[PDB]
Amino acid sequence: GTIDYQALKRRHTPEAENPAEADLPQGDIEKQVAALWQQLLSTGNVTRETDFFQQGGDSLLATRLTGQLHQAGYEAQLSDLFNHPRLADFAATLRKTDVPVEQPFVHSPED
Repeated sequence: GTIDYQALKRRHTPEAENPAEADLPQGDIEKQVAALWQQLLSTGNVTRETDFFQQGGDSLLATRLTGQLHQAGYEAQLSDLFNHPRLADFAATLRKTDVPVEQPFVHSPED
């Protein structure tokens, strides 16, 4: 009773008309970058148009954060975070790094 709002969950934002809703990160890379930013920045949910440094990010914090991305197999630098503050824009500039490869899946060296 008392007008049950349980059914009334219809927000529906047509477009990103204000950085809040319709800002949900779309893609595996956007979610990889989002998840790791939500740990180091210690946020509820960083969105696609969230800027790292404004969201409680620092150059020092960035030095730590790039680390998780290295382990994810993406080359992350301080220069890339200052050049690409936006989440989706930084997720766009990430290249697949060749990891150290502890288990050579297919790599025969010379005896």
